Amino acid sequence: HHHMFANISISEFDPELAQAIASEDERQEAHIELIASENYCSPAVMEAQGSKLTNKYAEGYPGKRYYGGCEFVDVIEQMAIDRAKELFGADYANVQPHAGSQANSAVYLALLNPGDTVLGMSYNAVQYGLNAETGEIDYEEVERLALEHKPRMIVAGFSAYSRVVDWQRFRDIADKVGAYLFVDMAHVAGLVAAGVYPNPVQIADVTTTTTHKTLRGPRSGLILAKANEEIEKKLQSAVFPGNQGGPLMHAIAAKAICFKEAMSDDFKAYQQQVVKNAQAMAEVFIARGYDVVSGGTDNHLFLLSLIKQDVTGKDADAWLGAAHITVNKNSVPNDPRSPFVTSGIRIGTPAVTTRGFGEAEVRELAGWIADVIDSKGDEKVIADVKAKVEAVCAKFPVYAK
Repeated sequence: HHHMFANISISEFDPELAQAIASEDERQEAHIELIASENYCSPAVMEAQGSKLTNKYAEGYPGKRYYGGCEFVDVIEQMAIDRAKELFGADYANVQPHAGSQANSAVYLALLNPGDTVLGMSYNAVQYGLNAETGEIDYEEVERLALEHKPRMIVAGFSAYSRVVDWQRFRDIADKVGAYLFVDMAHVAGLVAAGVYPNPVQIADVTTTTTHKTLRGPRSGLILAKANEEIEKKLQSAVFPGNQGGPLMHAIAAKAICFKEAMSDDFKAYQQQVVKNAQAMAEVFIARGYDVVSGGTDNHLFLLSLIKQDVTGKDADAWLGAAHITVNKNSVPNDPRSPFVTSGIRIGTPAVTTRGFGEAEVRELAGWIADVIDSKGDEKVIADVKAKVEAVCAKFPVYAK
């Protein structure tokens, strides 16, 4: 004899782990998290990840699997695909990528060859960048580079860009040289899904995204594309068997949940407060004598510049983290400090907006941040900001007990 499965929780079986899980959750409850790529996903999303779908091995694609018995995981994968399509108005969707990496990689695997040329931002790679003049994209510097290098793929997609990416300008630049236009909207996808930000899905030939971050789903990857018989065939094969074995059906059910969520009016209202909270904070920092790259934001993040303050990005990271405010050091256009030191921080409001922070809460939070950095990380300043932070976090819990 050996035991059968009962209803044995992690607490009853593994108190060492259950204590560590609990410390993390309280740390998460008692910390303001302003890392632009971070969110808290719903109890329903977590329920799908916790489902018994982890027990199905479904090697392949729906209706054309390798092993049988996939009558209902076919419906679940197809539901996620169709919801993805309806959400972003795509004609193709692959919901099997385990992560954003596995989705981006499969785009390159399906569209490029040994030593092709790619034009992207900081295989034969060529860079393009931001006119520090504008703090925005130098579309003429992208223009001339494609004509001069004739890449087979221009890549558009950014992790610290606070303005609207001109997807259409990128399209005709990639049409003049015949390149592929591949867009990674991982950071703005939630904003795109609610309609608060222009949609590259119909423009580019292939668009990928994380399902977490602004999309507020599970940690996973997704691929979309405009209709294209030959391309759709490649993306299929590059995912599986090019990069992956079987999909994680429980994360695929979690994707379907989150896509349905992102279709809601409540989700549009959430993304609209996400934007107004970021705009609010940028106004406070400007009014407090700070610089914001490109002068403000149109989305959920911005870069706070620290040059005028003579503080490094690493230093400001640590001080704020010690006050239970969480950011990351980020380099600014033409940053005169090294990439491991930087002259800025990246601040995003998706997470604080999710636990119900409004404009009044984030304007104060920005004041507390400016209090810490101005003081050059003074201990008494950090002590007071920590206590203020821990109390507003208690007043705005993420998940309801």
